[PDB]
Amino acid sequence: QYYMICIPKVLDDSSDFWSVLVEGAQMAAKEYEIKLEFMAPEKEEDYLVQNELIEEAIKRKPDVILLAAADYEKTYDAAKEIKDAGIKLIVIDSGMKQDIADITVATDNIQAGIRIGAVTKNLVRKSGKIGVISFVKNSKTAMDREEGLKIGLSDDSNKIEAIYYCDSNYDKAYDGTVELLTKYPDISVMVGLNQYSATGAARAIKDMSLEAKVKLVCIDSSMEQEGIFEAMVVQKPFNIGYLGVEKALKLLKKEYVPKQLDSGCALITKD
Repeated sequence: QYYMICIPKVLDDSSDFWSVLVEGAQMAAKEYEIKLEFMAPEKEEDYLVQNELIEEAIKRKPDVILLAAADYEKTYDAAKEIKDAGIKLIVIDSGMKQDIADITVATDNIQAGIRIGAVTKNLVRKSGKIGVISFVKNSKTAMDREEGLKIGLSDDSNKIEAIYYCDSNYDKAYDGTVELLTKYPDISVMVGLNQYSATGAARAIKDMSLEAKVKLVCIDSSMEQEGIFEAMVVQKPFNIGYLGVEKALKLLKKEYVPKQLDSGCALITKD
């Protein structure tokens, strides 16, 4: 039996992204008779702890490590040792700047923020400014989302008043939302770039009694996730996990696999 170790950014499971990704990879391991362990820090942003867990992963002598890189530049400090241990690397969800993945399975994050940027441009057509709640500034999925966002806003990208980084923590999302809507009464659209961010913004907007003054759009977990959002981009975490496993299989079989697979996402809109 093949031995694979999955290293998400967290195993939260109030998280509907991380929860379903795990289900998809455990369904693939089931379907293919794979031995699969999970190892993850307690927080998304704890790359130092994620690096320790990769080192630990490597000493377990798995055939494959699947890795959602906590940090676009610093994860490599530990993941650079994976190849040379004779282990296959699949990157799932969130890449590195360094080109070491054997395969990457992710959403197109740039196009996700672009489609939510374009919804937001239409909302502030006449007026309004924009507040953003991001998550972990240095993860590649945050970067691609915020870049996308600004691209889809075109000329209107100067309407972003501020960007707050909650580091994937629901109470920081809430606080930073309160701080922004206090400081910029001209914000008529809030953007949350992941579920933590969006959820904390929607509560804060609720507690502030702003729900018919400030609209909320987000990039979100999955087709599971709810209203007084008025648009959301939904990913396919089940497929990210499923495919990461399945196609790790091709590599070990010495068989052709693309170096990048696009997991796909959809925009839903309240009308």
